[PDB]
Amino acid sequence: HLIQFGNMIQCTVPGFLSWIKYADYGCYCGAGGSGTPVDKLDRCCQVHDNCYTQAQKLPACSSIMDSPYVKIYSYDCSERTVTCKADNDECAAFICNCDRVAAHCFAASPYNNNNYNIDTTTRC
Ligand SMILES: [Ca+2]
Repeated sequence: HLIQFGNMIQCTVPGFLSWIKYADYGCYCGAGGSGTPVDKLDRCCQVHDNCYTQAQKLPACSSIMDSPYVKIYSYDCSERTVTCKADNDECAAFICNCDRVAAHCFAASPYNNNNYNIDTTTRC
């Protein structure tokens, strides 16, 4: 669930920026995505998008399109590290890993303010 994804971000990069700073960034962090990723962080989002597209195709998710957005999974946070618990079913587990990888990718990427809330219909 997107709400959990938000908490993961709070897990890997504590006390830096609010969730909204990674919700509308570059050509990929935020509704839809197209063009070339403006930077490494944007690149994290591009992969996350694909991951979500893969979840919708994954047989384990029964073709329920909104699965990666609302499906509730089980994860853990400790020492700024996120892990997906084993008590997750196939679909939930895949979605959890999509977010897990993204959260860690964000934390390992520099944040460029000039790429926040940009005009996608010009830079993408
Ligand atoms: Ca997107």
